[PDB]
Amino acid sequence: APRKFFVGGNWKMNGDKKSLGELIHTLNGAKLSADTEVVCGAPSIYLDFARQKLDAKIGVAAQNCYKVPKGAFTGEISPAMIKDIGAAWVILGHSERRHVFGESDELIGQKVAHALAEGLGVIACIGEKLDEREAGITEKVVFEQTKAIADNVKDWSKVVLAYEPVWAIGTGYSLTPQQAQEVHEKLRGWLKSHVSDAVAQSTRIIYGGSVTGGNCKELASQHDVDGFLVGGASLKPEFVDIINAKH
Amino acid sequence: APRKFFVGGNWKMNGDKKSLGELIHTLNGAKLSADTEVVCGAPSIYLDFARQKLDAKIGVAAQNCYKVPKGAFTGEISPAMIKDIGAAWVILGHSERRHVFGESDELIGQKVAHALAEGLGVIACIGEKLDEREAGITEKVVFEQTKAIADNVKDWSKVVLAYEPVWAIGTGYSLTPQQAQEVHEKLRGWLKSHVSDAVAQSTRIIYGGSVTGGNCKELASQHDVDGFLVGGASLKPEFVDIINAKH
Repeated sequence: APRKFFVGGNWKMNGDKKSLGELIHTLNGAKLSADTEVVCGAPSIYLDFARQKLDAKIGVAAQNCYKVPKGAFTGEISPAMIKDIGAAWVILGHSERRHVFGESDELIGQKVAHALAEGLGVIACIGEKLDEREAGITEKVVFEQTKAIADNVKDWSKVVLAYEPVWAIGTGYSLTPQQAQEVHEKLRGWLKSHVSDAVAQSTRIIYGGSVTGGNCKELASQHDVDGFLVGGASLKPEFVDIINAKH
Repeated sequence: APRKFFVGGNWKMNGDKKSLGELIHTLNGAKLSADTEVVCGAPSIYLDFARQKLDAKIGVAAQNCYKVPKGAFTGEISPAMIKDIGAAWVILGHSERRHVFGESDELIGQKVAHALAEGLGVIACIGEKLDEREAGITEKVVFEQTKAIADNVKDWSKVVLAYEPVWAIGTGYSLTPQQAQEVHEKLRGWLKSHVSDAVAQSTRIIYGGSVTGGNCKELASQHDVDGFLVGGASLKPEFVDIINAKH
């Protein structure tokens, strides 16, 4: 029953073979609680390298992929490829995809469906913009986004939901345990009414947005927060402390 | 003086380590004219592998990249990383990038400025849609696109221009020698007046769009056609014949 604590580190567009080699080496030797399910999202160009060097017990995620195994889509990679170099995860719908690169709710949905069908795990990301929180429609927005994802999920066994206030990524500012809980509580209440009780109880909803070693203990303490999507801090040694938020 | 024949093979979103390893092993063995400058665009996830396996004498290109070395751009790779695995080329502004992934003239122009500054070569792509060619405005559109590129090029020595009628990609239909020449002649003419005669006389303008082993001899024979950007045929054995289009 109990939802296994889940921490993904999203390196974004960072590192080279040597810098990432050192990051991975530290992580492999770090004292980590076995309690935590760790996944590292590597730049596409280093996915094969990352999977080779990381301990088999730490997962590897592509930071994005497309919705078909092959085709005339210059610049894109597919789940078939991600599988081919031994990774088992993809991050889809990240805020930067949606808002920097105009990836639509409808497209993220198609991508989720294909990724799951090909046997990847999906970290599906949702989140409201600052103007959206200003007008008071956070719930309305993340429900919308979650629905586009959920329409395309037959089986939640290999999905993790990452809630990430867009306005909290990379800025100095995270939500605070209570604010976070209010939205994670809502997303789970949504999976309750729109999917099933068993899915709401077993599906991990994780918070991202300026997570640090200094603020994670308190966030993880919240009942409906099952872990983190970690941006900046995933490049640093304190990623270890965030993996251990609960211990 | 004479502009060296350039043939790039854009594998698009295709292959795995085994299929791409076989394609590569054939190409390394094939009887190819030294005459020709060959570059293969591999999926980002296989760039390192591709460069390792391909003979040094054949170039490798990323099929896309972003416009800063590092940063919060989930899913992107930079010239820095492309360099870091030993590749020296990037394809920018591919039809699929502009019209499937919405990439603007201004962004492409930014990417070109950055890739060149970081010491990659660029295959910069331009091309008109079927509906734009119907309205008689092929000239206007490829000029528009080339200006966005040329505004951002201080040095043309490592740029190659690829003209690729969008509607001709992946369909059964290429332009025919005459229709292609009309455009290449015109694009050179634009470089002549907008940049210089020495840039116009030294810069390679290559054609893409359903180039096969069966039609390439005739296309390459045209005076202002300096090579090919090759899609589907690049996966096949007949890529060799296209590299050999002049002999």
